Amino acid sequence: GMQTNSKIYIAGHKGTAGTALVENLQKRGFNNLVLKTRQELDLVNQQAVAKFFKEEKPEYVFLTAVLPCGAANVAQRADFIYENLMIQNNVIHNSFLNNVKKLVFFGSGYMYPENAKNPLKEEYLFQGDLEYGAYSFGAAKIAGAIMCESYNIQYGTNFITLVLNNLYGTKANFDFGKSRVLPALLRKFHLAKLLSEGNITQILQDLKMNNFEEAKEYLHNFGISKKSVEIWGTGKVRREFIHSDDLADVAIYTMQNIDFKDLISKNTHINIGTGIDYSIKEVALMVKNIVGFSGELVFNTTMDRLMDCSKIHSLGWKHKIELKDGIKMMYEWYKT
Amino acid sequence: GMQTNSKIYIAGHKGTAGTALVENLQKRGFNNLVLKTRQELDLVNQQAVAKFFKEEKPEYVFLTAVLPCGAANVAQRADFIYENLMIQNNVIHNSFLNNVKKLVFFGSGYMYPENAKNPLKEEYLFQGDLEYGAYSFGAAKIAGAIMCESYNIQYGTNFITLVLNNLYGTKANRVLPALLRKFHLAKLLSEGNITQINFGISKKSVEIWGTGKVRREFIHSDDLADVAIYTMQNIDFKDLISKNTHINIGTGIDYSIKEVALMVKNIVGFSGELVFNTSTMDRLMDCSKIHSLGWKHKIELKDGIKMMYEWYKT
Ligand SMILES: NC(=O)c1ccc[n+]([C@@H]2O[C@H](COP(=O)([O-])OP(=O)(O)OC[C@H]3O[C@@H](n4cnc5c(N)ncnc54)[C@H](OP(=O)(O)O)[C@@H]3O)[C@@H](O)[C@H]2O)c1
Ligand SMILES: NC(=O)c1ccc[n+]([C@@H]2O[C@H](COP(=O)([O-])OP(=O)(O)OC[C@H]3O[C@@H](n4cnc5c(N)ncnc54)[C@H](OP(=O)(O)O)[C@@H]3O)[C@@H](O)[C@H]2O)c1
Repeated sequence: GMQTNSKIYIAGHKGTAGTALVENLQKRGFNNLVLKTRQELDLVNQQAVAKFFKEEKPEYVFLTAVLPCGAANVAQRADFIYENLMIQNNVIHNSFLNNVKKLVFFGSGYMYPENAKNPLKEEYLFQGDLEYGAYSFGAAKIAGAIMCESYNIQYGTNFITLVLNNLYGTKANFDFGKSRVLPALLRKFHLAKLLSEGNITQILQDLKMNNFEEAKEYLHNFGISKKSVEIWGTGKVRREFIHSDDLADVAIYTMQNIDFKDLISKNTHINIGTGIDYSIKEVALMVKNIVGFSGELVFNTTMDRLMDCSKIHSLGWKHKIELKDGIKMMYEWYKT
Repeated sequence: GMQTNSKIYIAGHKGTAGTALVENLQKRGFNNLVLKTRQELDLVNQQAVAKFFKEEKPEYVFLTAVLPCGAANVAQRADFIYENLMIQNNVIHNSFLNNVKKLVFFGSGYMYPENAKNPLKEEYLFQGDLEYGAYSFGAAKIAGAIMCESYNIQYGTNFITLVLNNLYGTKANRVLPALLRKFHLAKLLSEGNITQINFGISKKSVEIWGTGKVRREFIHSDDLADVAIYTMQNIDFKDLISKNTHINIGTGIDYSIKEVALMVKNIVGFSGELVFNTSTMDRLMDCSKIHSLGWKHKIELKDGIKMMYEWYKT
C-alpha cells in the first residue's frame, strides 16, 4: 500500500504509540506525514475534523488518540465513553467521506469479558460482562471495532482493528505517583541498590533533595529499603507487555500487507502482543536482576490479560523485543 | 419532576413514539413543548445540536429519534452504528452541558444476546453474542444505555434508559401495521372495491412466509407514553441502585405470529383463509423491575389493534 511519498495522518501523535509511529516511519524514509496537536485540532469536534479531512485529504490514517483509563482517573466514567466514541466516530466517518485508502485503529484487552479464559481469542468478544472499573472504556472500544468492521461490510472500506494489552517504551515517566508499573519498579530497585551500597550523595541527586533525614523517610514511606522492596498485593496477577517499536512494526506491517478481504464476517479484529505473560512477582524479579539489587521482595495485602496471537502469527508477523531486553533498554536510558 | 409549565423537548417528534408523547403530554396539560423537524435540525450534526440546546434550554428531554433496522434496510450496517451513536452522543452530552433536569432514552431488545433465556432480565446484557442482522444497531443501543448510566455515576445526572421490543400505535406508520394493511387489502379485494385499492394478498387467502411460531411482545404507544411520563415524575437514578440500571418496559405477555395474524384477521373481518408457507429468536421482556417501581400496562393487544384500525379507516 503506502509508498515513501504517500500522505499519512497519525492522529494523537504526541502519545506513546503516536510518537513511536512518527519516529519509525521517519526512520524508514516516509517523508509526507501530517501531524496536528490537540490545540490545533480537537478530535472531539466534528466540524473541525470534517474540515481537516476535506482540506488535507490524507491517503492513510493511524488512529492512536485516546482518553485512557487507569487507576488515577477511574472516576471519569462518562468521559471515557463520550470522548472515545466521538474521536472514533469523527475520524472513521470522515476517512470514509474523503476516500482514505486504509486505516488502522487500536483496541484494548479491556474489551474482552472479565471472566474469559486466557489466552484471549478474538471470538471471546461479547462472551460475558466487562470489568467494573474499565466498563465504559471497554464498551467504547467494542463500538470502535464494530464501526471499522461495519464500514468494511457495507461500503468496502479497509479499516483494521489491532487489539493490545499493556504498552511501554524505552523513554518513560519515572515521577512517583505518575509512573506506570515498569518504570516505577525500576526506580524503586535502583534506589534500594543505592541504599545497600551507602551512596548517600547519589540518592539525594536522584530524589532532588538536600536533607538525608527527609530522604530516608520518603524512601521508607514508598516501601524502599536496603534489604527489600515492598510490592502491593499477592504478586499473582499476570500481565502481557508490548514494546512501542513492536507496536509500530505490526501497525506498519498491517497497513502494507493485511487487508479486510484476508480476514473473512464477524470478529475480524486482530489481537497483537508477544504471546507471553508474567506475574507481578516474576516482573519484580526480572527488574531486581537487571538492576543488580541484592535484597528481597516483600508482599503486603485478579483478572489476567494475555492475548492469543495465533491469528496475527498466521498472517506473518511476530514480535522482536522480549520483556527482559525492553527493561534493559529502559534502565540504560534512565541512567542518562 | 415536571410541572405543566416546564419546557420539554421531544427529539424525533414525528415518529411513532414521538407522536404519542406529544399527544399524551398535551392531553395532561404539558403544553410548553419544543419540536424540530429533521429539516430544521439534523441530530447527527454536533454543531447544530449544540446551538439548539444553547438557544432553547429545555428542562426535560425525551430522546425518540433513531435510524431503525428492519428487513428492508438490513444492508445499512455502518449507518446503523454511526448515525445512532451520533444522535445519542449529541443529545445526551449537550443535555448535560445545558443543565437538563431529566432525560429518558429508549433502548431495544436487540441489545440482548440472541440465545438469552426469555423472559429477558436487565442483567442479561453482555451474556453472549447479538443477532447477526441487528449486530451493529444493538451495539449502538448498548452504548446509549451505558452512556446514560456513566453520566449518572460521574456527574450526578438523572438520565434513564427504558428498553422495549415491538412498538405499535393508534397513529402508527413494521409487523403489526403491515399485517393490518395486508388483511384490509385482502378484504377490499373480496368485496370488489377496486377504487379504494406478491405480498401474499389475494381475495381468498393471506399467505405469510415462515412457520409463524416465532414469538413477539408488543407495547401500544399510549402505554409507552404513560411509562415515559411516570419515569419522569417518579423514578430517579438513586432508586435504581451500580450496573444494569436500564429498565425493561412492556406488557409481560407474548404471542406467536400465528396468534397475532388471527387476531388481526378477526378485527378486520376478512372472510378468507390464513396460510403459512413453511419455506428463530423470541423476544419477551421480564418486566418485574418496572412493576416493582409502580407501573404496569393498561392496553391489551386485541384492544390496541382495534384502536389502530379505527384510526386507519380515517
Ligand atoms: N498501555 C497502553 O498505553 C495501551 C493499552 C491498550 C491499548 N492502547 C491503545 O493504544 C492507543 C495509543 O495509546 P497511547 O498509550 O499511545 O496513548 P497516550 O500516550 O495516552 O496518548 C494519547 C494521545 O491522544 C491525544 N488526544 C486525546 N484526546 C484528543 C483530542 N480530543 N484531540 C486531539 N488529540 C487528542 C493526546 O493529546 P495530548 O498529548 O495533547 O494530551 C495524546 O497525545 C490508544 O487507542 C490506546 O487505547 C494503549
Ligand atoms: N418501533 C419499534 O418497534 C421499536 C422497538 C424497539 C425500540 N424502539 C425505540 O423506540 C424509539 C422510538 O422508535 P419509533 O418507532 O417511534 O421511531 P420512528 O417511528 O422510526 O421515528 C424516528 C424519528 O426519528 C427522526 N430522525 C431520525 N434521524 C434523525 C436525524 N438525523 N435528525 C432528526 N430527526 C431524525 C425521524 O425523522 P423523519 O420522520 O424525518 O425521518 C423520525 O421522525 C427509538 O429509540 C427506537 O429504537 C422502537
